[PDB]
Amino acid sequence: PQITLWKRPLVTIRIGGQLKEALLDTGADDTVLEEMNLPGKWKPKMIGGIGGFIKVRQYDQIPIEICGHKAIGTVLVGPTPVNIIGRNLLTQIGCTLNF
Amino acid sequence: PQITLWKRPLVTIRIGGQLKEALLDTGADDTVLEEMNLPGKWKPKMIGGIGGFIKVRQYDQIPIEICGHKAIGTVLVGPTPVNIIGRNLLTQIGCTLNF
Ligand SMILES: Cc1c(O)cccc1C(=O)N[C@@H](CSc1ccccc1)[C@H](O)CN1C[C@H]2CCCC[C@H]2C[C@H]1C(=O)NC(C)(C)C
Repeated sequence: PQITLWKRPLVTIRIGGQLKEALLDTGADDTVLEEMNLPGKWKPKMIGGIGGFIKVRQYDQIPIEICGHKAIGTVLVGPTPVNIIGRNLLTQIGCTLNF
Repeated sequence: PQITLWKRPLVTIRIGGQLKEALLDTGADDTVLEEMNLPGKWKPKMIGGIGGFIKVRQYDQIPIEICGHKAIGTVLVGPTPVNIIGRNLLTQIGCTLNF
């Protein structure tokens, strides 16, 4: 599909077969999800945005479907107010910016 | 153009007759530029991101040419690691997400 930017580009994602609303974010290098108790090993990480750094848990090779398109890769979990789909997964679904 | 996301979507902007690199950021509502002088009145504002809130200066009605496309709108100036072109100006240049 084509998504305009009049509003926040929010789409449904599926992770663990669970559905969430998430922001398609070309300005994020990484995918960052709201606190969730995901199974498996993880590694501590820090990521910086506007305002400073937050601590996140890095989970690798996690399947996640974005607007019906399958993806698998690294997902960071931490205290974000919004689920963020970053470039690592946006490339996997063939997402582009066009003007 | 069509821009893929294997690298950060950085483009050259021209603002106040000066060239800068800025990030095309669909996850940002607002446009936020690194410390710089812009003419005209500004007002103090606060904006929030992943790491928390920052203080910015809000300049309204500011011409910016983004990768050859003209916008005139609100530009926030403050402590950011990267120049960010947000949805307020991405919409003006006809930018969409596509997959
Ligand atoms: C989440 C993330 C990563 O995993 C890796 C790199 C950057 C980011 C990141 O937070 N990037 C942001 C741009 S600000 C930015 C800061 C530093 C470097 C590059 C960009 C997001 O694209 C936009 N970001 C998306 C989103 C992040 C969660 C909080 C709510 C919004 C806040 C919004 C944002 O910050 N908007 C402003 C108007 C304040 C600019």
